[PDB]
Amino acid sequence: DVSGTWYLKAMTVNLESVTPMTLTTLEGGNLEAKVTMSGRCQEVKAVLEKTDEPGKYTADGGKHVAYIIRSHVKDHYIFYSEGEGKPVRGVKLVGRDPKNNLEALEDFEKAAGARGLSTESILIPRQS
Ligand SMILES: [Cl-]
Ligand SMILES: [Cl-]
Ligand SMILES: [Zn+2]
Ligand SMILES: [Zn+2]
Ligand SMILES: [Zn+2]
Repeated sequence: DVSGTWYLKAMTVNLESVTPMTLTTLEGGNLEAKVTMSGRCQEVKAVLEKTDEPGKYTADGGKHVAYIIRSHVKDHYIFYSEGEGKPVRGVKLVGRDPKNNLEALEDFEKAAGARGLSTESILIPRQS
């Protein structure tokens, strides 16, 4: 399932790069996404609303759409999101291990090229 704590391994190219993110399934199929982030150290939570289409969720009042895409590598997923002052979109590779082993990058690369993002720069976190 997609619930768990997910650590960012690679992203196409701040705020967007906060890691890890924890996803909890809510009654009805929606998900809560939560991270910890001028001031105090604080948890920040948001609901991803399930749609009628498998793997597709919406957020921020419908202005954000997130797709959860399977990886061939166990305990990894790819997240593809489209959002908005200008329109923005990007692909993230995530996994359950805190250590970044960069062993699922082929699928990240393929997901990006399938969506017209094959020339964007990639950001690789080393630490949370
Ligand atoms: Cl990994
Ligand atoms: Cl990886
Ligand atoms: Zn759709
Ligand atoms: Zn990995
Ligand atoms: Zn693959």
